[PDB]
Amino acid sequence: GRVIRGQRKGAGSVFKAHVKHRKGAAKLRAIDFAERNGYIKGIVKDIIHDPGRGAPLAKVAFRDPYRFKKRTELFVAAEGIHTGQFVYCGKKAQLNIGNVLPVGTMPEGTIVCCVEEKPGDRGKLARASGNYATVISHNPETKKTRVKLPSGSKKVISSANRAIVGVVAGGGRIDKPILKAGRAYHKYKAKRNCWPRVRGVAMNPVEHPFGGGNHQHIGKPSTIRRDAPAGRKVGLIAARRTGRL
RNA sequence: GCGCACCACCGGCCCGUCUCGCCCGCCCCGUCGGGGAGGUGGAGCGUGAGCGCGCGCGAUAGGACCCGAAAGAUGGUGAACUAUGCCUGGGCAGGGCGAAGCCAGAGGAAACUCUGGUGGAGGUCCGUAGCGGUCCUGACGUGCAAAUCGGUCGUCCGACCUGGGUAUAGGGGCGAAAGACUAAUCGAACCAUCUAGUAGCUGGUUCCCUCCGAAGUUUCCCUCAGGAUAGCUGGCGCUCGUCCGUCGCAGUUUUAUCCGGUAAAGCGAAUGAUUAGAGGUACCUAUUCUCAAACUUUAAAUGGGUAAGAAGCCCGGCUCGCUGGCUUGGAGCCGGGCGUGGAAUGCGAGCACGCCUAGUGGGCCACUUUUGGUAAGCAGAACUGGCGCUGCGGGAUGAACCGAACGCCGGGUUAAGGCGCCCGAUGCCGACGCUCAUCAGACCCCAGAAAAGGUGUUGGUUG
RNA sequence: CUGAAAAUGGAUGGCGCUGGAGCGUCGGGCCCAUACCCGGCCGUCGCCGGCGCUGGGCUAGGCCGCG
RNA sequence: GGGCAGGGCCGCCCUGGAAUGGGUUCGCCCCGAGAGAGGGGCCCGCGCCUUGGAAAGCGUCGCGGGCGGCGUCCGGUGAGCUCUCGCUGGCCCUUGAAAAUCCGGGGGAGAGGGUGUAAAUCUCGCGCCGGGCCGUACCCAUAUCCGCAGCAGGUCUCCAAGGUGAACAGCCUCUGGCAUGUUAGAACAAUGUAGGUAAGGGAAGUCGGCAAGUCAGAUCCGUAACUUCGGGAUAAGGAUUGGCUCUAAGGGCUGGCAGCUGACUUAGAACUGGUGCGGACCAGGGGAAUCCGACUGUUUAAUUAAAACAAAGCAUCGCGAAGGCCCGAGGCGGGUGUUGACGCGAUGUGAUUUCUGCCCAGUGCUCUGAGUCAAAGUGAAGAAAUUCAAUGAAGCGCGGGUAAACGGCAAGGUAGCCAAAUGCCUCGUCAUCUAAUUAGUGACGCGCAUGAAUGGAUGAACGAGAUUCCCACUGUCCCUACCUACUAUCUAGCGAAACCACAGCCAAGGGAACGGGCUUGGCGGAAUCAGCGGGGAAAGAAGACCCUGUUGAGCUUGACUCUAGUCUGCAACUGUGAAGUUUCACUUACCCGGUGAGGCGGGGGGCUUCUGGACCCAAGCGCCCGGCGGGCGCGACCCGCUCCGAGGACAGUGGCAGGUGGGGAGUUUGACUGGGGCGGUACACCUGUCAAACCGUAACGCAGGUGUCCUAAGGCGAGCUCAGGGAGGACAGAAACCUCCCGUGGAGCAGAAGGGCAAAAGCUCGCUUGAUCUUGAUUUUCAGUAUGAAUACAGACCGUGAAAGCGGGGCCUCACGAUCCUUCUGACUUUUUGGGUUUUAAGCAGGAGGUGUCAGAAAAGUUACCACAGGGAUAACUGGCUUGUGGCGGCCAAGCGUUCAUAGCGACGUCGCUUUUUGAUCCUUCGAUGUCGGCUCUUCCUAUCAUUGUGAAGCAGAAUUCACCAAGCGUUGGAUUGUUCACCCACUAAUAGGGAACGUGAGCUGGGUUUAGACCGUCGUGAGACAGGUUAGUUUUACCCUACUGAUGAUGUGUUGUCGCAAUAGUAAUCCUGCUCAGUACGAGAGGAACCGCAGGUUCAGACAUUUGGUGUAUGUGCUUGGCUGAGGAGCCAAUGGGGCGAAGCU
Ligand SMILES: [Mg+2]
Ligand SMILES: [Mg+2]
Ligand SMILES: [Mg+2]
Ligand SMILES: [Mg+2]
Ligand SMILES: [Mg+2]
Ligand SMILES: [Mg+2]
Ligand SMILES: [Mg+2]
Ligand SMILES: [Mg+2]
Ligand SMILES: [Mg+2]
Ligand SMILES: [Mg+2]
Ligand SMILES: [Mg+2]
Ligand SMILES: [Mg+2]
Ligand SMILES: [Mg+2]
Ligand SMILES: [Mg+2]
Ligand SMILES: [Mg+2]
Ligand SMILES: [Mg+2]
Ligand SMILES: [Mg+2]
Ligand SMILES: [Mg+2]
Ligand SMILES: [Mg+2]
Ligand SMILES: [Mg+2]
Ligand SMILES: [Mg+2]
Ligand SMILES: [Mg+2]
Ligand SMILES: [Mg+2]
Ligand SMILES: [Mg+2]
Ligand SMILES: [Mg+2]
Ligand SMILES: [Mg+2]
Ligand SMILES: [Mg+2]
Ligand SMILES: [Mg+2]
Ligand SMILES: [Mg+2]
Ligand SMILES: [Mg+2]
Ligand SMILES: [Mg+2]
Ligand SMILES: [Mg+2]
Ligand SMILES: [Mg+2]
Ligand SMILES: [Mg+2]
Ligand SMILES: [Mg+2]
Ligand SMILES: [Mg+2]
Ligand SMILES: [Mg+2]
Ligand SMILES: [Mg+2]
Ligand SMILES: [Mg+2]
Ligand SMILES: [Mg+2]
Ligand SMILES: [Mg+2]
Ligand SMILES: [Mg+2]
Ligand SMILES: [Mg+2]
Ligand SMILES: [Mg+2]
Ligand SMILES: [Mg+2]
Ligand SMILES: [Mg+2]
Ligand SMILES: [Mg+2]
Ligand SMILES: [Mg+2]
Ligand SMILES: [Mg+2]
Ligand SMILES: [Mg+2]
Ligand SMILES: [Mg+2]
Ligand SMILES: [Mg+2]
Ligand SMILES: [Mg+2]
Ligand SMILES: [Mg+2]
Ligand SMILES: [Mg+2]
Ligand SMILES: [Mg+2]
Ligand SMILES: [Mg+2]
Ligand SMILES: [Mg+2]
Ligand SMILES: [Mg+2]
Ligand SMILES: [Mg+2]
Ligand SMILES: [Mg+2]
Ligand SMILES: [Mg+2]
Ligand SMILES: [Mg+2]
Ligand SMILES: [Mg+2]
Ligand SMILES: [Mg+2]
Ligand SMILES: [Mg+2]
Ligand SMILES: [Mg+2]
Ligand SMILES: [Mg+2]
Ligand SMILES: [Mg+2]
Ligand SMILES: [Mg+2]
Ligand SMILES: [Mg+2]
Ligand SMILES: [Mg+2]
Ligand SMILES: [Mg+2]
Ligand SMILES: [Mg+2]
Repeated sequence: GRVIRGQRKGAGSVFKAHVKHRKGAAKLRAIDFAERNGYIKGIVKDIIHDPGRGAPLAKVAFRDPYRFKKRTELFVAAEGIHTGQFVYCGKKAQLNIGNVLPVGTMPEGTIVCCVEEKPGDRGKLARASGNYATVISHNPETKKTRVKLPSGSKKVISSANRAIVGVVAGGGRIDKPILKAGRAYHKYKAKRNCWPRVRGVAMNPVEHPFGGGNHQHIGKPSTIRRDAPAGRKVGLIAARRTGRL
């Protein structure tokens, strides 16, 4: 049989991301001497909408600590910030919404976003609209902080991972029911070519493991193993359990 | 009498192997090497016949008599059609209902309600362009057109329509998913090559004449549309014979002697089935009715085997390690003597009916016999003939029936079948009867009749 | 003769036949098959075939004879 | 270019200060963060004027590339139409490009001259010079492009007049364009294609209201059930509509009410007419329900627009980046990812509302720590190869969880729902719907085989979806007719194609079982025209259906054998150190992240949180060099080995090993067979029979057996005699044991059967291992090969008996297996390759391990998405043989008929016929005979329902029954169903039965069936299947030959014409009612005829148009809409403008 739809996405021909009108990569500043030994004053110049993501992006401007240059960054806009606000980045910056602080220099239970997964990755965790990470506890011996991710998992990261205090703006976006199919079309028309999802039971056996039969049954158990080959790994991949929770 | 070649048979020898064994040899005396006797395995020996060349045929492997697949593989070319994403442009009358927001006037004790207007929302409605393509299953249907035309119809601010520029390439692409679409090609494109792919399967296979002439059956086969094998065929011969005579031969009789368990018969005989009384005391005896394919005491017809001499008979001896009371057997061998060849008839035989060998291995039909089946122009056997391979006369006609089989002709005579005319032959003064039919009847196979009836007519029988 | 009814118009073969061209029993005569008899020609096959002993003859791989 | 209108600054300026808040728009909006007002400023000014500039251009009048005259003017309006510039708002889980290029500002390093200039000057204003290369024609589409073409197809745009009207609708005209689309003339037949009308009835047509028609615009009214409150809705149902003549209402400007001036509409009224008025054009039929899908959207280009897909919603699953998912031959590869759980990826269900039950056994997924377990490694034995042992990963196994996982209902179908798109029986039962209903709806539910995200139930709105009814409408129909246009037709010119063995009149017979040719008959007359669709089993295509092939392909799995990927283990890359094979540490390989690798580590010295500003290119000091300039240091600490961090000898890499692996690859999926499959094994064997007296002899013939059993049930000897019966004998009996007698085997002999068998072959007993070691020959199946199983010897060694003898398995006939490979035994001058020794390996010989498809491949499906080679060797459709079955008819006479066998019947039996049932068969056809029904239409049969003429009765009349001559004539209209077949409603003289390739598809219709789409049920793990249901699904060609229908003509008697004859062929009328006979005959009554006669009708036939109706393009005459001809008048155009009436003709 021919390859399944799930296999053609890794080729990257028509399933690539629509990144034409995107305003840039949202990431923190480069970790320098100003943020490891003090703070640097920024200024929010504009809060823009990035096509593809439901969270706004802030165009924060900084001064280059070594050249007469205006460094403009693109952060994930925390909810509550506005244009004209002075945000600060570093370990000696105060605990305010929008400031970029290490996760080790903050009290427990601090709500932060855009958390660096590794020290200096310029922010990876909790960057979607309406999400945040909570600093659970610290460990001054190993210099490791334990953070609670939006998925409920508690990850032990380094205490030097910077993060933006607050919650990512654009929260409550999923609380609105998309009423039309056209609204869902425009939602993914900027993301990628994946919205109209034909059921595997509606296809033919050549195109999908679940296709075929005089009826549209699945036939085989929908719970597939983890080590299934590409082309058979459909349905519920490595499902620990099934049924209504 | 010497006997060629050849053949039957019996010795003999070589190698393997087996059984039983008592001798022998030596410088390299040993777990040494040799030989005997009797069976047996071998593509042996037994005073070579091969080799080279050419011709022909046969079975093969090669494109392999020619043409033909659905496929498979390697490499490559296509997104000018179309499917989808992206980029950059273009385009989308006139009307209907009329959402939030707003204004005003009212009602009310208050909360709050009501009315008018305004506003112009929406995968809204009618609908043009556009894009689609419902129904007529209309037109056309060797068309205008390898998908079009007309009316009608869907939608027409949206998941809308479209050009251009780009992206994805064949077991891949893409797919709001029809196995759709990917250049009139898609349940795996196109191009060239591998490739003259293979085919137990269809089709075809080119001059004349002479002579001979089949098989659809046996066994085996992942066989049953096919092969292998045996049979049937042809060719090539060869060994002899070829007046009587003698060898030899036979789809035949005769004589002699065996074999069988079918028809018929039997069950008052066995086994099995079965009817009715009778006698003696439900049985028991003697009877009685009806039967067998997997019953039988009996038992044919047809049919099968053998024999009908010289490879014999007769007389006299020899060999043996087998046999043994004893030449006692048995078999072999030797010498001599004896054709009236030791049934009829016909006939040339032999070489494992030699050597090579094509075709065939779908059969079919009839008398009789016979199985399944209500039956069948049904299915399945035995035997013989026939058709197929075969024309001819006759049955009007027709692969099989009847007669008879075939070079080219003349005369004659017939077969089966015919002789009113078609149509050769009764254009006999044929014989004897039978029969009237308002559906008469008119002859193998054979191509429509039954049970039951008639005071039609003609015979006969018993009263 | 009754019993005896199928669909295009039709099949002793047809015409037709009733002192028979019907049925049964027979007689004489007659008709013709590539069958049988005799004869011619052609070929094949078989002759323990014939001829080297010449008007003709014997290209013997020829000629001739017989069935 | 300049100037000025005009427009915009709710985005600017100054004054000032607001509530009695004001300003203001179509809408909004605006203001103490400052309104209103006044006065300014800026941007855009494509407008006007003007330089250009009228000299040119144009119109017109002249005159001779030109000369001239004159004119080119003054105005006024707008929801007008396009274009453009602004203002302002709405919508997005949609935020709707980059770069070249150009400009402004911040900063002030520097530059410039020392008293008139210098630096400098943004086209400031002018002057001077240069601007290369390529493309440029024309078509741009009913003839310049593509589709083989001058092809009714296709192919991206730009500009857009008047009238009507809401309109870029339709219709008419102007500018512009064209010649009717690759020909013309004549005629006006059939049949067509397109358009239209039709009286009376109104779906009776048909599978089905298919097609057609009705409705339609606007205005004023009136608008239910239901609902998600949005809708339904143009619901439905009504009225009005012309022309003309008026009235009233809705503005602006100027002057302070007056004057002037509109241009677009509404409302009311009068008059008027052949009641006609959205007059043409344009332009929804409606309602009551069921089924499915929520909707909009999308889909098989070229047969399926759907109930399919999608969809929002719902739910589940994976994953925190060293990741999930996926690509990839390969890398520090690539996609999602410019991403980060409100994310991405994988599925299921399918809006809302309402619920979503039970089962974790099976399969699958997932989660745990106590038998199996590879390579490597360790240990042991051995000369070594080798062998053995221990250890022993993942995975499996064990255990838990999981069903909005597959599924089922280990659990036994809960809530619901239903004879449903799902119910076999079935046309279920009941009610309703109709005169009549296999349909529809509402109910009933042990439901063949409903059922809950394999989703159950409901449901407004919506639908080119399926279905039922009603209203309205209509030529769908009763029942056809007429008119118009283009064809056909004829002529001029032009001019193909399919097809074709030869060809073309039939009946019957036979035949390859449906001839055109042969046979026997009928008979047959040139050359042709227009038609026609009976025939040529017509053409079109080496049947796609069925089967075969040791031919494939698509797809699927619990098929065979592999594989990418993935998991896991070992050593290598792989270093350092500590502690008890593990853990904590080290960095240095390796790995990841960040950055323009910008401040690291160790010492010394001593700094930014109020604001949408600004921030660099050292001030200062110290030192030094030049003739007013320049340089250096400090300012800004020193030193240093990895840029800084996160990992780290683990990830990872390469190489082996195990697991997993339809993701993928290759292949396979026996044969026989009254088609095939299913079943069976008739596939290797045995007995009886078939089998026809040797042997042999077939079928999916008949009745059975076999894949064993036996240390004796083998071998030998000896003794003994069985089954059963009679008579007896304590318990003891119909059967216990003892005795006698009879007992041809009637018992037994392992088994199926047959044969054989009595001091045997049976039974019992005691000695045994001839069931041993060998060679060859022979028999049977046979090819006379093998195997299997047998026969008779011989040579050994034994058993047994006193011995003769008997015995190398079973009393005989069945009870079994090649090569290769493995294993065992035995033997020897056997090999182990230059010799020797010992291991090992090989060989010889004999057994065993097994191929049951049994002379011996290694083997699951599915295909309707299918393909090829073929096959009438072989199925489904006709015909042919057969007639079991079906239908029909005799014979015999038990009996029925109150009595009486035969008026009418006919049991038990029995004989036939028919080919309108079905079956059987497989002869014809698979290089194709279109296949069900209906419609249409003709002819035929009689086994007569009715009519005609009769006979019979359990015939009084009437009605009816039976039978005869008899097929001339007729056998109907409807509901339901695709249906033939049934059933019912009526009508009728009767509503008889059949054939003709189950007549009739180049006649039709596609309803059924019968491709591909899709749903449901059952079934299968699955792909799929289902003669179960349901929905949508291309019906091609005649001009050829005959046949038939008509039309010319041909025929020979001289030509020609009129008037006739006539063979032969066709043939046609039919049934009924009323009245009278007649309330008569007959009968007790009730009832109730018949002949003649009479008046009409039904069906059919041939005509015909006086009349009535219909058509009507005499385009005849009126009316009228839109437009046009300046108006009237007269007319035209709108593919027949529409409508009224209408001659002739046809009907
Ligand atoms: Mg599908
Ligand atoms: Mg499936
Ligand atoms: Mg299932
Ligand atoms: Mg292959
Ligand atoms: Mg509507
Ligand atoms: Mg349209
Ligand atoms: Mg169309
Ligand atoms: Mg059509
Ligand atoms: Mg046509
Ligand atoms: Mg519509
Ligand atoms: Mg494009
Ligand atoms: Mg390739
Ligand atoms: Mg399909
Ligand atoms: Mg001959
Ligand atoms: Mg034969
Ligand atoms: Mg053949
Ligand atoms: Mg042969
Ligand atoms: Mg052969
Ligand atoms: Mg054959
Ligand atoms: Mg037969
Ligand atoms: Mg047969
Ligand atoms: Mg033959
Ligand atoms: Mg012969
Ligand atoms: Mg005959
Ligand atoms: Mg003669
Ligand atoms: Mg004759
Ligand atoms: Mg009688
Ligand atoms: Mg008769
Ligand atoms: Mg002669
Ligand atoms: Mg400056
Ligand atoms: Mg210049
Ligand atoms: Mg041009
Ligand atoms: Mg043209
Ligand atoms: Mg024209
Ligand atoms: Mg009418
Ligand atoms: Mg009807
Ligand atoms: Mg219609
Ligand atoms: Mg309604
Ligand atoms: Mg319902
Ligand atoms: Mg829909
Ligand atoms: Mg289509
Ligand atoms: Mg699910
Ligand atoms: Mg489980
Ligand atoms: Mg229930
Ligand atoms: Mg109805
Ligand atoms: Mg119902
Ligand atoms: Mg459930
Ligand atoms: Mg629709
Ligand atoms: Mg013919
Ligand atoms: Mg045909
Ligand atoms: Mg074929
Ligand atoms: Mg085969
Ligand atoms: Mg395929
Ligand atoms: Mg496969
Ligand atoms: Mg295959
Ligand atoms: Mg088979
Ligand atoms: Mg016999
Ligand atoms: Mg012996
Ligand atoms: Mg056949
Ligand atoms: Mg019968
Ligand atoms: Mg009877
Ligand atoms: Mg009759
Ligand atoms: Mg009808
Ligand atoms: Mg038919
Ligand atoms: Mg026909
Ligand atoms: Mg047709
Ligand atoms: Mg038909
Ligand atoms: Mg249909
Ligand atoms: Mg279908
Ligand atoms: Mg009376
Ligand atoms: Mg007018
Ligand atoms: Mg027009
Ligand atoms: Mg018109
Ligand atoms: Mg009229």
